This record gives sequence, C-alpha cells and structure tokens, in this order.
Amino acid sequence: MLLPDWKIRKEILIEPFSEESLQPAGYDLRVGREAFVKGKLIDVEKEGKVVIPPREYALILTLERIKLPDDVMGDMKIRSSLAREGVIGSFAWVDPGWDGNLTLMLYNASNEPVELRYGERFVQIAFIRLEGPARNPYRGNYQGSTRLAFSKRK
Amino acid sequence: MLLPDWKIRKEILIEPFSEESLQPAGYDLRVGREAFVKGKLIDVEKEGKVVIPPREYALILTLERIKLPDDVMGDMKIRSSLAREGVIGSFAWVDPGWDGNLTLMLYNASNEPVELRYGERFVQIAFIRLEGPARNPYRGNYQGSTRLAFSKRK
Amino acid sequence: MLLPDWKIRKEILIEPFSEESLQPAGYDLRVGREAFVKGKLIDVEKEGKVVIPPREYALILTLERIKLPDDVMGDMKIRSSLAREGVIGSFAWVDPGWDGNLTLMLYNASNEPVELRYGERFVQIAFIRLEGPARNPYRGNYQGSTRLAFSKRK
Repeated sequence: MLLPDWKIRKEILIEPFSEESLQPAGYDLRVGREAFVKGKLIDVEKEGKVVIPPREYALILTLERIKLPDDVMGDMKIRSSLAREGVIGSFAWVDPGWDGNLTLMLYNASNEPVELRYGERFVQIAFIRLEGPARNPYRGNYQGSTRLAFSKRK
Repeated sequence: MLLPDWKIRKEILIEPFSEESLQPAGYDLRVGREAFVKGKLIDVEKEGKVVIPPREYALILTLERIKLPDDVMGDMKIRSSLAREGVIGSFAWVDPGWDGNLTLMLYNASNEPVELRYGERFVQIAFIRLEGPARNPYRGNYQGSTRLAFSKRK
Repeated sequence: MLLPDWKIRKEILIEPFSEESLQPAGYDLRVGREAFVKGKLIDVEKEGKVVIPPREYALILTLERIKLPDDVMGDMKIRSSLAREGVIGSFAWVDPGWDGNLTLMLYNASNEPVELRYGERFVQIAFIRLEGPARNPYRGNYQGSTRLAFSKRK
C-alpha cells in the first residue's frame, strides 16, 4: 500500500529533505557527495557533479540519508528524464528498517556522457507499506551506510 | 495495494484498450507510433516496427494513452520475453494522476537486433493504489504527452 | 500491500526454501542449475557457477520454484551488491498464480566478469498482494517452467 506525497513527509526520515524532490507518490533522491566512475571514487560535492561516461555505469551515493520504518519498502526507479537520456538504473530493494544514504547504480547506455549535478534529483523512491512490520527489519551489512558502499558479496 | 486485472478495466483509462494486453495484475502496454533509435525519430506506425540495434537503446512511445487516478501508481516492467531476449527496460514511475502516452526506454543489451511490431506488447504496467490520493497528483512537464517526450532536464 | 518476511513463509511456495534468503520484505532467489551465457546453455549445477562476461547478459534459472497465490504479484530486484558490481537486472512481473522457476536476465554492465555460485542469492523478489484475486491468474506459456525458458515471442 503506497505512501502518497503527504504520507511521505510524515512517515519517512529524509535528510536532507527537499520540497522539490517530493513527488505525488515518491521522493526524488538527489545526487550526493560520492560517486564511483571508472574505478575511481569521485568527490561529487567537490567536483560539483558526476559524469557517467558513455556506456559506463556509476555508483552514486544519495545525498539523502533515508530511514525506513519497519513496515515500509523503498521502491526505486530512475527519474523519467534520465531514462529518456539512455540511463538505466539497477536498484535493489530499500529494505524495511533501512537507515542510510543509498548507493545507486546508474548505467549510461547512451553514447553521450550523462552528467548530474551534486544535489540533482535522479532516482524517485516510492514507499510500499508492508502488511505489518517485518519480523526482522533490515540488519544487513550496508545498514547505516553514509558512504558509497561497494559490494560486500565476495 | 495492487489492482487485479478486473480492477484495471474499471479503474485505469487505457486508450486504446486491448483485451490481449490485460494481464492478471497488469496491462501489456504496446509499441506505439513513435520511437527514437540512434538519434533518429521513427514513425513506428509507418515503418510497422521499431528495430532496437544490438547494444543500443530505443525510446518507444506507448500506443496506449494511460490516465492514472490520483491514488494509483504505474509500476512498469519489461515483458518477460523481451528480458529473455536481452532487453533491459529503464522505466520511471508512472506518477499518480499521469495522463498520456508513455515514453519508454528499452536497452537491447544483446548482440542481436530486437524488433517490435507497431502495437506489439512490450511493457507490463501494474497499478499500485496509494494509501490515499496524492496531495499533488502529477503535474510535471511530461503530463498530457501524446508524443515521444525527451529529457527536459537540461 | 507488501508481504513482510513472516507472511512470506506462510504465504509463498518457495522450493527449496532457504532461511538465509528470507529478507525483511522479500526473498533472495538463488542461482539455479541452468544459465544461458553467450549463446550457450550452462549447467550451473555442474559448473558450480555462472560467469557473466563483461558487458554481456545471462539468463539465469532460479534455484527456487516459486508459486504465487492468485492475489500476489512477484516484484523482483537485483541484490544490492550485484547492482554495486555493475549488474543490471531486467526482470518481468512474476504474475499472480505463477508457478515455476524464474528465468532471470542479469546484464553485467561492468568491465569485470561477474561470477555467481550455484545457489548464490542474486535477486530479491518481493510480494505485493492484489486488492483481490486476479480474475485470470497467470496462464501464460511460461507457466510451470522448471527450466530456462527463452523468449516465446516470435
């Protein structure tokens, strides 16, 4: 059961929260201070921007630290306009009880560099309420992340 | 809370509506009259088809004009079979209150051209009810689009 | 309306079920015995693994046979860590009433091979309840699939 815009203000910790980011049933997460492009970490705050080269993917830290209640799933989709620019998001579930800045994979499938300003809206997260609190809210190894978090699989 | 097939007929404006497109909990949007492949706009109605070249993406206008109620989110996924053909969709949220034909990004990640007939089913949109109407239903710059709509970000 | 972890045990047929796969609001489907990489079928059980070459996609059979009730939609997302590794999932809806092992497209958008063990968690499926049973629960040509199922579109 999806949180409308007005329930998102009341019911999702979004820091820092941006009014222009609030969408009818979701929130435009913004480009944060960290990215990972071509094997290199980017200070997107310093550089002012992340540039996703043609046919490369970036890992982009959300500016927003997102804290989910134990009964809410974060469902993320690329901003339409980045899709229209050839960018594919590869997003995971934002598990109930998640707390942290999100590390987001965007793949520039186009032949043109795709540039995002620091603090630019790029992923709309929507919020699905669970039928009741998750028995085991998120306690995975990315919890509390405030930095670009790479794969811990290996 | 997801609309089953029977609630989709009653509760989503789908024009033109196709019975073969109605799925158990979603609707197979079909390939419309416009596409954008390799920097060029395609009259998919005229050509009869869009061909997504190996390792390229296309912007495909939906044949269907979709109008969402203010309490329903459009949640889009590639048809399974296009996924099985190497095609990746990059879809945005279809925001509550959306009205228009959808511009959809499909990336042919395969090495074989992926061809879609005009009017062929290619994206199943599912419909999530919001907990209550969005306070600010969709009023973004793509509203009412009846044509391939490119990125307005810049 | 999303099934929390505890409702997934009670309300989704998952065979074989793995406790480490159960997530706060979803289940980590695991890499099954079949894959399709570079035009070739892989016995992932025999090989012990599937290797997705740089910039290629694989079709991966889920280890789990998943049976959905007629009022539940399967909503699939890549494991976060595979996203962080440059992998893009292209998933369809898991339609209500689905019964079978899922054929999943993962695209390695990275320049490094992405390897998955047989039985390794790779896609978290979440379960959205429909507002009521689908009138026509899934009866498509992939129903009952227990093998990698390719595109039947043509």
